[PDB]
Amino acid sequence: YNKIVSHLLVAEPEKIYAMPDPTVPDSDIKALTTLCDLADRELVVIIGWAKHIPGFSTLSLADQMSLLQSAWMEILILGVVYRSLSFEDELVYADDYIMDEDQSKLAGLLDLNNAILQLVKKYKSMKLEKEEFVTLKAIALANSDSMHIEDVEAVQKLQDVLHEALQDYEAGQHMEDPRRAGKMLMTLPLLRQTSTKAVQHFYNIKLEGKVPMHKLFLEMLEAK
Amino acid sequence: YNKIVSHLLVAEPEKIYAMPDPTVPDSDIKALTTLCDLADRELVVIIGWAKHIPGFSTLSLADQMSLLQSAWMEILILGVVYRSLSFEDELVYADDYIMDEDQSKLAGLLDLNNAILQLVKKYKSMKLEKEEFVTLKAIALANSDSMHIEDVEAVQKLQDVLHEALQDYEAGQHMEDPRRAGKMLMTLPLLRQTSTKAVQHFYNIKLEGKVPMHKLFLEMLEAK
Ligand SMILES: CC(c1ccc(O)cc1)c1ccc(O)cc1
Ligand SMILES: CC(c1ccc(O)cc1)c1ccc(O)cc1
Repeated sequence: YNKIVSHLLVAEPEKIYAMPDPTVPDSDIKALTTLCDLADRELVVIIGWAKHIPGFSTLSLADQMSLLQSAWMEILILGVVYRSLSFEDELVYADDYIMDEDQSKLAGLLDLNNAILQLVKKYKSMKLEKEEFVTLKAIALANSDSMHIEDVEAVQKLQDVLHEALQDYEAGQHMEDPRRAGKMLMTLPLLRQTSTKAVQHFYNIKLEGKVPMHKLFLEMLEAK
Repeated sequence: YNKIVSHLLVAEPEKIYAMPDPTVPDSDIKALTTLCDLADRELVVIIGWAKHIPGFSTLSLADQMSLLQSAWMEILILGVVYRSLSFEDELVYADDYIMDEDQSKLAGLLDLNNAILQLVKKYKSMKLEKEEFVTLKAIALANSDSMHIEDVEAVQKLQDVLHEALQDYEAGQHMEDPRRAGKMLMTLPLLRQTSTKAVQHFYNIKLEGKVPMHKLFLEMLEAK
């Protein structure tokens, strides 16, 4: 089928471990530290992945940064959503960090994780494929609505290249549902809503000053 | 062309006036009172409009209410966006209530209105048509992601009926851009983001207790 889709598949990064500190007693502070630490190392891996997206690295450095600073949380959330598709009421942040409802309550994340679980429920019934996940991830990046884009036309062309790939993939692979591509695009609003709430939540955590955060994660929180 | 699109066009409600009280001195409280008063009367008109959407009134009353309680602010915002397309850096809440940048600052709405203006900018370059506006309004309602839907399959069928109409309209009317339907769907995330921020903002205003609000507007704020 589609080459952009095959290319995004081979560019998909390897999963990384959360590695919660086994010597630290369980608390909300430990869980939030673990999660922000994981997100920080995933953000490095995300920056490297985006350079494989056709056309992304030919944008100016400021434009590459604007897109990432708008989309980082959507990309992170789509990741845990996809890793969670075969589970039931659990969120697979990492193979060694799977959160159930009780752990979400203790971390103060019950409402945010419930919204992530709603994204999971929708993608399960739609039988979301890996091919579709990596394409939506790239589209989320290109369609992130940064207020600060220099070359608007070039960003809009990146959006069109990825949308075409999604259309081409669905036309060849899902002839039983000629509207599957649009259904996939219609999942993006709930992803944007959940990411908007998540960024504000962790920005509040940053202001309370009880959870240490690393440099890149703080940079992504401050850009917003 | 498409009958659903023609039907939504004739079902479009008449514009109403904001009628700011000419005896009241200008303040943030007056502007916010005017805006919430307008929104309250528009919400009544929106409930009546939705009964014209094919299939909507055959949903149970609880399901009709769930969709409206999720989408009300998106529908309101899409309205002012569309009324503003021929203007420059101004938001046409009503023919007698057009807000420029200075008035937004004084009302404490500078950041929210700037995001609404970003929606306007995108739809201007895309040359959004009235046919496309009324269809996206209906799709926003059907795709509002309520957590409380009883008949999930029936809501999903409503989504498919409206998506089909958008696809059919664009295929016949915009043969020069075979991906215009998807481009239109890809504007929905920024609309959902802006509405999420707007609801939280006016919920905070409700808690401060200095701006009187009417019954329906309060009901829509409390459901969230
Ligand atoms: C930012 C963090 C997060 C945790 C719980 C939320 O409800 C929202 C966000 C996170 C970390 C690593 C990921 O792979 C994905 C998300
Ligand atoms: C809720 C109110 C509003 C004002 C300013 C905002 O930035 C966001 C929302 C509003 C009232 C009437 C409308 O037709 C549309 C919106």
